[PDB]
Amino acid sequence: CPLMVKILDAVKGTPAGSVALKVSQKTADGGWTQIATGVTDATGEIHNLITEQQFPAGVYRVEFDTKAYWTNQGSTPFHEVAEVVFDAHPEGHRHYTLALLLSPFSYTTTAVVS
Amino acid sequence: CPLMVKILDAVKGTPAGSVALKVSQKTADGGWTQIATGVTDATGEIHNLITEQQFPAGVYRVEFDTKAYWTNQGSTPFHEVAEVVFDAHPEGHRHYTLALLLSPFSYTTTAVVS
Amino acid sequence: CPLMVKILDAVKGTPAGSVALKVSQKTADGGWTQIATGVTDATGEIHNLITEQQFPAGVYRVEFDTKAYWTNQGSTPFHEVAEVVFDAHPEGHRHYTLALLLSPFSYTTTAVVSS
Amino acid sequence: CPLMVKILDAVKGTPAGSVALKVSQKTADGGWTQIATGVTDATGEIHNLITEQQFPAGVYRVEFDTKAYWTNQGSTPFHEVAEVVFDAHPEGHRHYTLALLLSPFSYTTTAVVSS
Ligand SMILES: O=C(O)C(F)(F)C(F)(F)C(F)(F)C(F)(F)C(F)(F)C(F)(F)C(F)(F)F
Ligand SMILES: O=C(O)C(F)(F)C(F)(F)C(F)(F)C(F)(F)C(F)(F)C(F)(F)C(F)(F)F
Repeated sequence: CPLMVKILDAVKGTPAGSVALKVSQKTADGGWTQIATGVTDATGEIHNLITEQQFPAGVYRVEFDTKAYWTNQGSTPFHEVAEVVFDAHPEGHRHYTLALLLSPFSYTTTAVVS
Repeated sequence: CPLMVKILDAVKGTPAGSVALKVSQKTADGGWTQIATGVTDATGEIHNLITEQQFPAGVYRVEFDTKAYWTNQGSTPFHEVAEVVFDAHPEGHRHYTLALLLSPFSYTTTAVVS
Repeated sequence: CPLMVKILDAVKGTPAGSVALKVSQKTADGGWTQIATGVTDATGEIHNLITEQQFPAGVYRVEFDTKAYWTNQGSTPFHEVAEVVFDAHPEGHRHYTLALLLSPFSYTTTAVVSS
Repeated sequence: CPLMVKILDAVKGTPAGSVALKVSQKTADGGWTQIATGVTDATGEIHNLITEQQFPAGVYRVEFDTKAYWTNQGSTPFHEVAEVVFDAHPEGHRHYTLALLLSPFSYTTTAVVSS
């Protein structure tokens, strides 16, 4: 699996479970095609989110529904959504992990690329 | 000024100068329309980005062109853009500061709401 | 002032008010001497934390009492304290802003250094 | 394995390998006893840093040598060290992961605590 996520909750010190997300692929005319959806497990991960065949070189957008997460936690969040947008070059079996650390009024995101 | 930004560079320990951004407003039909552009000064700020009259209650998107910033620093960035999306004045009019801390493969966003 | 702090609360989206801190200087023998204490105002800052006379080149430690901040906010925090340790004026005199973004189980710190 | 670390490099998008760190345990007299030292592997982790037997309830300090990490990357860093200080098993045994995201002038640190 070439695309992994890891979401953490900075208030509770746990992974962020049951966060919905959407993966979209940029098209030649600059629009977006949705190619996958998923919900994190209790470890803040989505196993087998997409296949290598579904992940050619191109720009991708991962939309995390953080507002619903915080609302369900009982906190009022600032952000309507958290989007991560990046150009992927998966040649050579290159894999991407998107890490996201959530607080109600902040988030940190980073990427680990191997 | 009801909407302020503050962008810092975590590689250099300075504000991030000359970062381009675009402000869009969510439309009634669920789309977006661009209402302002700007470029940070050497303190990482944009004075008079929009007026209070341009900033009524509703959802806004600020698109920060972090890829161009890092390219112009001679670094290779991960993200195509950094987007911050939020509902403004949902319980009354306030002032918003969007803070953004940039590294080539990571960013931290937070908001200070008056 | 040559050493400024800015503390923000990532749960509430406000500055972190009434955070206590201590500034110390590393001694020739490897110990620490306290040179200042302070408590942030409602903007998350401490005006006139130290003077230039108190800030010769060397290693300094700023200890932020984040555990008491969260305990008073009514949250249960992870860290006992948050410490920022840096060599000041290594290549000549500079001014320093230490920014700190607090959550109960996380913090981010960065520095803005200018000539 | 009750204490794990995970260090990432925010400039390169890789784990931070070969980071030296020290683990100290606070003593009743308010001092610190060093109980372990380690170096991260190429995944930014240290396997078998300490045993459950070495990790009773109490306050611990993990000192990460971030300055040497950046100095060897050829970068110029701000912080002299990054220290993480926390009270362990305050309400019963848990497992602790200390995560650290490094940039030359910033770091973010969070904890994941199991049950
Ligand atoms: O331990 C792991 O392997 C992990 F879960 F991926 C993680 F590194 F801890 C992480 F959560 F991704 C993370 F890096 F810590 C982070 F994403 F939370 C971060 F990098 F943003 C922060 F800054 F918090 F460390
Ligand atoms: O108040 C300011 O003008 C400021 F100093 F620029 C700042 F907003 F505090 C900041 F340092 F930029 C910041 F917000 F703290 C940040 F962006 F750096 C951050 F939020 F990312 C971090 F977490 F580092 F504090």
